[PDB]
Amino acid sequence: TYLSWRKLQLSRAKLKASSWTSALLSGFAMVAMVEVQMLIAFAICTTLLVAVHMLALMISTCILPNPHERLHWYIETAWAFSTLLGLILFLLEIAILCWVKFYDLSRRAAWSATVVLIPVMIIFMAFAIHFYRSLVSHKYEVTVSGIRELEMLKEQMEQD
Amino acid sequence: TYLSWRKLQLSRAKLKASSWTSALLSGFAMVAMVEVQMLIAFAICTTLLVAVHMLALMISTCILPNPHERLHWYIETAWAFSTLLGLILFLLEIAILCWVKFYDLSRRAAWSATVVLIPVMIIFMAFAIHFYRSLVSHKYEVTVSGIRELEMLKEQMEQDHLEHH
Amino acid sequence: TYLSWRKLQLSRAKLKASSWTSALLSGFAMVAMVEVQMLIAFAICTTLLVAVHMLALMISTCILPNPHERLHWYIETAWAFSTLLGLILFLLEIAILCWVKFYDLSRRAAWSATVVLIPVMIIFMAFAIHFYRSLVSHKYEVTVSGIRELEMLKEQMEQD
Amino acid sequence: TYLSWRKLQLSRAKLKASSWTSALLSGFAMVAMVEVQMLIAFAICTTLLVAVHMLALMISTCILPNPHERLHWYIETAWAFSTLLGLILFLLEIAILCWVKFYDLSRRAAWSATVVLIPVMIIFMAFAIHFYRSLVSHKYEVTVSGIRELEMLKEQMEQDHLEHH
Amino acid sequence: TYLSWRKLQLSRAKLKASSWTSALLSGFAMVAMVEVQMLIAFAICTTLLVAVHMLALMISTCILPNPHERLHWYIETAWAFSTLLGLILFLLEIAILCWVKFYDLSRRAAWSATVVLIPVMIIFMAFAIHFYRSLVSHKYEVTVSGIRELEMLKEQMEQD
Amino acid sequence: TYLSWRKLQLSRAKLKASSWTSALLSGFAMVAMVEVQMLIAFAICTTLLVAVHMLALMISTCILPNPHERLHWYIETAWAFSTLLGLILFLLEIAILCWVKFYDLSRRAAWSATVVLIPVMIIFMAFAIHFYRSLVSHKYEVTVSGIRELEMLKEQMEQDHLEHH
Ligand SMILES: [Ca+2]
Ligand SMILES: [Zn+2]
Ligand SMILES: [Zn+2]
Ligand SMILES: [Zn+2]
Repeated sequence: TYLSWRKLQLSRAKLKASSWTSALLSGFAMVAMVEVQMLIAFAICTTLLVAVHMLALMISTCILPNPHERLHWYIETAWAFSTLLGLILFLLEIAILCWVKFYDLSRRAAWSATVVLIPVMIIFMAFAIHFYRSLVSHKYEVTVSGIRELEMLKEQMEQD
Repeated sequence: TYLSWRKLQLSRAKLKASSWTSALLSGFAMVAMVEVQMLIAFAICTTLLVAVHMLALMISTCILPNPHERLHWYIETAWAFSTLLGLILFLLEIAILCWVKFYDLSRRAAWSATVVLIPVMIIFMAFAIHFYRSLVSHKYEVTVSGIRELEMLKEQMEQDHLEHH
Repeated sequence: TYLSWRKLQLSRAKLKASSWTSALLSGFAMVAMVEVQMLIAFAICTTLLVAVHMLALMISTCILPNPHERLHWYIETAWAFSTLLGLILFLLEIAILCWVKFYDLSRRAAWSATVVLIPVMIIFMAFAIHFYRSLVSHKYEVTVSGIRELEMLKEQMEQD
Repeated sequence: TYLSWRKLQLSRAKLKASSWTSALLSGFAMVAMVEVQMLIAFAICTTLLVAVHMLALMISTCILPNPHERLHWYIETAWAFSTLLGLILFLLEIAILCWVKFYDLSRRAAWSATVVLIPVMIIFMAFAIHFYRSLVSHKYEVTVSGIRELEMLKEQMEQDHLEHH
Repeated sequence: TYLSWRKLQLSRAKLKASSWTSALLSGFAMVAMVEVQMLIAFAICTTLLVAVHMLALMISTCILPNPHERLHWYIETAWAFSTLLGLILFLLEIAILCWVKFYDLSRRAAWSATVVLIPVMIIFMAFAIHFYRSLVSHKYEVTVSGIRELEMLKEQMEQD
Repeated sequence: TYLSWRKLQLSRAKLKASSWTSALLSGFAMVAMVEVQMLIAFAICTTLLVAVHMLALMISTCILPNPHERLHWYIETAWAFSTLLGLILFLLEIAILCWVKFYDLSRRAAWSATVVLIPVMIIFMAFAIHFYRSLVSHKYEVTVSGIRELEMLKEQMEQDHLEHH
């Protein structure tokens, strides 16, 4: 009873927070584009960021009406993946904006900013990979896949 | 009990999230329009986006007071459809904006962006179609359904009144 | 018990969502006016939109402290009516803004936009009428009024 | 039990909605002022609107920790009054803005707008009056009420301390 | 049980509302500064306002993990004090902004606005004093301090 | 029961407030950057502020699905640290902005502002240090902790599968 209650309250706080950030990010970004008015990058990025988020939101329109377990994990992962694509894209977007503001003014600063992004982009890229790998395949293989990837790490910290 | 409780908490998280995003998207889009100040597209899109979203919001003004099951599913669906059209229109809106910001500067970028949207637009359009199809069909079933509930309400006042003497 | 609990939680989600959208719409609209700076229309519209919403909000200041049934339905309908007037006015406002942005630039587009609004404005106008008719009169007459309006529709779908 | 529970959930939805709108209106109005950049009016209004709303917010900082009944009703009323003044000031603020945007361009529109407001302003002013009247009256009752509660708190520590030995 | 439940739900509505307003005020103010671009005042004010609020927010990062009673009242008061400093600073900020907008245009209006602020600033200053006095010292002294300050008032209303 | 309930409601209010402020700060800062349009500082700050906050948000995407205790504390801490860095970066961001708005106009004000920040920055930095120190240490403990939980999950499917015949 406590488990089913906790699971349902988690889907409910996830719903409220998903719609929340998806809409606020999407909006703040659209406004960021009209306020300033590699450029193919800026356009595909803004546009992709808003589309990916609208996807997540719709996944919040449809999880509400809806064995059941396998379908709910596929939808859940599709939501989490669309959302993560949204955070990455929002980051890429701020990179491209430092770029666009600084292009004709200071190249050093712009390049510095887009660069400091790489390690975080790595962590982000990493997780996007786990959710994608989780989407096509079934829980087991990815569960073991995960144990392998973690165990190979257990060997590194000890050596040091 | 757990089922009726979960259903009610789902209409309640759906209410709070619906009003939320409808107002934030609508407001943000209107502001996006005034800030820049093929064009017939931009106007019809902004205006349609805001009208469709206000429709969703009102569906949150009226689900609150509310056999009942068929009528509540129709209304819920009118909400999901208004909401989804709003998402589509918002996406369309950001496309036309890349278009408008980039028109005289770089045609390549705008067209590239407007193109990469197509797979997502496909999924969105698909669902818009299913929801539309659910509405047109029960236009019959529901109207009646609503009559039966309103009648029962007219009858519940008649009984409640017969006891006052 | 479940009924009184559901009614109270509905007044509580309605409170939180009312204040939410009333304030966000009002604000977004005020900002839309200062950012651009038939015109009598634009002014009466912005001004009416913010006033109607502030009304709704105050109805959320006063439902909190408060047979009881008849008074709570009159207040509820006053809130719902002020709120609906707010959504319509927000729509009229975006019409007038396409108008104001496009006036000297492209008349075709502006007129097209204010026009596509009419069927939705019909549905909106319709509901504004039900709430107003509910405000002056008592539940019964409007309940029957509603059955009549719906039954006369039942005859149309069959013929086709 | 249901009554005390409902009362507490009402102070809790009132808290969350108060802070909500106070911050959004205040912020949005400040931004409305800097974006345009009879005038004495515009300044006193923006500044009063933001001060009155910050008052409401603080009343949400202090209701959280809190015979008790009289003091809690006074504070609740100080909140409702600060809140209502904020709504009035926001309305006044949008009027002065139609005024300021339209001044040199079209006098007719601004005056028309500032006029249609009058019935709504009447209702708002009315309530502002009732709440003000509730405050001035119990300035006496409550101060004492607060003393009695603070004393009882001083006494509850004295008893709680008498047992430590 | 009802008491511990109410206390916990109060810390929970305080958390959600604190983060809410702290972030919205901070943001609206930063944006107010870049949109316009005694001045030492404007800078120290904007900067202080955002710092004080970020403090409150972090106090919402740390109250979540955490006799216990004395520590929770010191943290609670630190949060309430940072928050109050934030509201005052937001007000001072709007004063300084009327100032900055009106300086070269109408001195009368600017001075009028910063002036109408004083009585409210008094109430604000008053409360900031109670929370500061509560931070350094223990509950008792401040509790009695409070009874004294209130009782000396009881004598004034009667005379009139 | 009350303890597990309180812990779960704390992760739930922390989730809702985390996503809340992360998105509002990030969006507001990006907009602050485009509106003005030593400089290497401004860019790295805006970009770092938005990246760190998106990190926090994602930590709200992943706490939802989730011995367990050690792994949940590590993740919670990664969240608190990403969140705190975000607050620091936002403060740094408003400093560099006073700097940038005031550079050619009044040097005195900008420097005064950037200076008064130092005590607050001290407290923030301090906590950033404690959280960082909690992370680096358990890099060992947790990875293993996670393995043990994932294994147990691999084992729970194996048992659940052994019964299907
Ligand atoms: Ca601008
Ligand atoms: Zn009779
Ligand atoms: Zn003793
Ligand atoms: Zn087998």
